[PDB]
Amino acid sequence: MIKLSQPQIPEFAIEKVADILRGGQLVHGDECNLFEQELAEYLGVKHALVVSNGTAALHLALLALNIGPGDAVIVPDFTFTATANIVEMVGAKAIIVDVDKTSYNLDPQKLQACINEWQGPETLKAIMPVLEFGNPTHLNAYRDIAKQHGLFMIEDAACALGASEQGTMVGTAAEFGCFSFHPRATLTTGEGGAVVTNDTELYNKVALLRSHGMQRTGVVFKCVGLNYRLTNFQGAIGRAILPELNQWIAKRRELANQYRELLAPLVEVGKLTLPSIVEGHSVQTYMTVLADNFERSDVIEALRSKQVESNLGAQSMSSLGLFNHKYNTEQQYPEGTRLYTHGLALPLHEGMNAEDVATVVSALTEVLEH
Amino acid sequence: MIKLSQPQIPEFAIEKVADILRGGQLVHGDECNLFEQELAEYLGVKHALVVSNGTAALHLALLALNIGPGDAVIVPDFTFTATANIVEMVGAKAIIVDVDKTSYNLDPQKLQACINEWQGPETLKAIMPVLEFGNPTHLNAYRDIAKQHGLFMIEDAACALGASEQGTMVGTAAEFGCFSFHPRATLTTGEGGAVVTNDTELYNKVALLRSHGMQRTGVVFKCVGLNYRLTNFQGAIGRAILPELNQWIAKRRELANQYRELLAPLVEVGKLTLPSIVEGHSVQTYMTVLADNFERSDVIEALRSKQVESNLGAQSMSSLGLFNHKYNTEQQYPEGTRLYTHGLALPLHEGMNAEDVATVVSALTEVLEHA
Ligand SMILES: CC(=O)N[C@@H]1[C@@H](NC(C)=O)[C@@H](OP(=O)(O)OP(=O)(O)OC[C@H]2O[C@@H](n3ccc(=O)[nH]c3=O)[C@H](O)[C@@H]2O)OC[C@@H]1OCc1c(COP(=O)(O)O)cnc(C)c1O
Ligand SMILES: CC(=O)N[C@@H]1[C@@H](NC(C)=O)[C@@H](OP(=O)(O)OP(=O)(O)OC[C@H]2O[C@@H](n3ccc(=O)[nH]c3=O)[C@H](O)[C@@H]2O)OC[C@@H]1OCc1c(COP(=O)(O)O)cnc(C)c1O
Repeated sequence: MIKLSQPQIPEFAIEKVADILRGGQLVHGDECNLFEQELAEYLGVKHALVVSNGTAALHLALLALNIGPGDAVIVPDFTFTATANIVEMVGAKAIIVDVDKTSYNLDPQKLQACINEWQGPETLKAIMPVLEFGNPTHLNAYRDIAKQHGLFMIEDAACALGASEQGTMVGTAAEFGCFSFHPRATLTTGEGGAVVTNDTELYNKVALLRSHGMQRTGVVFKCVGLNYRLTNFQGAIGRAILPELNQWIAKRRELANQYRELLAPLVEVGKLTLPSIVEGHSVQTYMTVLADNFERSDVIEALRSKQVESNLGAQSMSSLGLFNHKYNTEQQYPEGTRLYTHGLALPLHEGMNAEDVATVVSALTEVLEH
Repeated sequence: MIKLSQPQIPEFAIEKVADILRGGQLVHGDECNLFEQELAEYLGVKHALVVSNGTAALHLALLALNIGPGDAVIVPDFTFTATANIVEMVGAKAIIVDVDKTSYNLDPQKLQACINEWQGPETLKAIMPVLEFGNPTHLNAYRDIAKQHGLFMIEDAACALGASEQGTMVGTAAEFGCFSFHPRATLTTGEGGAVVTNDTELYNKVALLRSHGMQRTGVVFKCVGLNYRLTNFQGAIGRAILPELNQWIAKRRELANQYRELLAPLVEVGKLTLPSIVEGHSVQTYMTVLADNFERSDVIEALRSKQVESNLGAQSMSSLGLFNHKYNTEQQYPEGTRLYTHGLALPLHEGMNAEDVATVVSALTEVLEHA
């Protein structure tokens, strides 16, 4: 099977994990602390904190910003369900705004309209744009819009570590950036994530919330908190991969260019559309959109039988019945709905070569012919 | 240093972790599924779910029971701060009740009185007894009290996997049992935990909440949820240790009796009191209480200089200034406060032998002579 991902953890990292298990510290230790330092340096951001997973990162960002009951946060229609779920979990309401069809990211015009029209009853406190599939498109616009309207911005950069727009590293534009180290995420720790910020007060708050409100001095419990700590052995894995991330992103960009060339016939005859792999895109996922006449579920099944793993890219929040703020049924979300219904992620990861891309395109061509 | 714990992960499990990293599934997979089945069998409970940590287990239990804003949960005064924190995190109020001097567990008579006096304004929905340091004392009474008063019971069994009272395994008495696999917890996965229950509807709810509301026609998102999944390689570690747990607990109980014997001279002259290591205690921590005349922080430091790791056992919730419900401001908590201020955990783990216990007792005797 040509898979959506197939992370290769360096053997020296496996050996380090074994050493840690055999005779090292298991909870967050030197490996996690060094990983944080190295992540911060990589991003050019003041602070990083590693955490249990990318959902945990978003959760902690919301909590550190005192977003909760009585509040609202804008999310894109097209994203993984965690983005909207985690807003609701802290007691806030997820306010859905459509994405644009080119980038698959929160549409800045529709975002402006939502903010402009907002009059409560909840207090609109934040935007949570997703840099979907590694696409940084609109990063700086989101920052500008948040600043214009006095909103916090939490980047859901789950799939976008290493991406950048116009000199701004994704995750670093405003209050918080949140990353995932799920096995689809290029840098993986099995489960894992990170919260980054340039604001030391926010860093200190997240550090408390991550581990029971504990401040080292002996230990003082400063506030109520959670446990979202990453193990030291997970940290070891991640920091072993980080020095390779740029090379892996470069490889993914080359593979994407191969897809762009090989898929042009299918585009020209109208059977699908391509993602727009802009400068700074980290190519975490390569999602096409099939023409309406194809049943996407049947295409996935047929590709599986031809040893190609494919899937939808992400969900349409408005389609799920979970985010029932009044705003969310005042208009339709045609772009996110199209991407949810017709989107098709094709394998693209650093373990593939150009021949593997040709294999996938051959299989897809065959399936869409018959 | 003789340490509070020193987990020995079997080499075969390290090899399995390596195999998983090299060529296996990293997210919750067959190892986690088998671990759940084996945990449930070990406990004689219908269902188990492994999760990121013991705090996550408590969190999910609260959420699955719809405990949140407007509600209240009773917690013991003496516990790790997570117990009371996680109640507050879901929007409920932690209502503190003192512990027993002897067992260090929630005092059933003081529990009864708190429930009797409760008249709001919040809705009192649950008790969250802690089986502290692996002590099962009062497990069945907590169940009986919860049933008598129409309350849910969530066992904070973070430190008590393998403990039992009167034939009931800790974690299995009522709605939920919550365990930790932190490195002090005998069975460790570095970080990890488990939620257990006999109620299939509660099981299904927690499984949804643990992974984004996902139900596997294809995936449906049934409800809003979190990510508290344990990795497949953490699951592999935990299920490798579980078959050893009873033997490790038996070893710990042997060591506890060595402490009891050797510490007797200090007890006799009033320098400290001992824990009561009852039948069914899993001996996750061995916590003494120093006499008031000792500065515990100084004892800890002196012991460290003599290659003995020691610490307080747990915190006093009423002492922290975090749990400010009216009830907690009016009630007094002398027992939990004493255990917080004067408790001293001494190393006790399955990697120690009798010689090591003697070493610790020698060092403590020396320190308390020169204090
Ligand atoms: C774009 C993408 O990668 N989405 C993933 C999402 N998948 C779908 C179909 O929705 C969903 O993945 P999942 O459905 O669980 O798995 P999958 O998409 O079917 O991937 C399976 C494939 O991935 C590979 N894989 C697998 C395991 C593993 O251990 N070895 C491995 O190789 C292998 O090829 C598998 O067949 O969640 C992860 C990813 O999303 C998480 C996420 C989050 C939350 O972050 P975390 O809490 O850290 O997860 C926030 N915010 C955004 C915008 C997010 O995208
Ligand atoms: C009794 C006990 O073991 N308490 C731990 C608690 N410690 C203190 C002093 O409060 C506290 O530990 P900590 O203060 O961080 O560390 P420590 O007590 O000083 O232990 C350090 C020693 O432990 C050993 N250790 C360490 C790492 C590690 O990787 N290798 C290792 O060997 C080693 O000897 C270290 O020096 O948290 C864990 C434990 O409590 C968690 C817990 C929870 C929450 O569960 P989780 O979310 O899974 O944690 C709920 N509910 C209850 C009733 C709980 O007790």
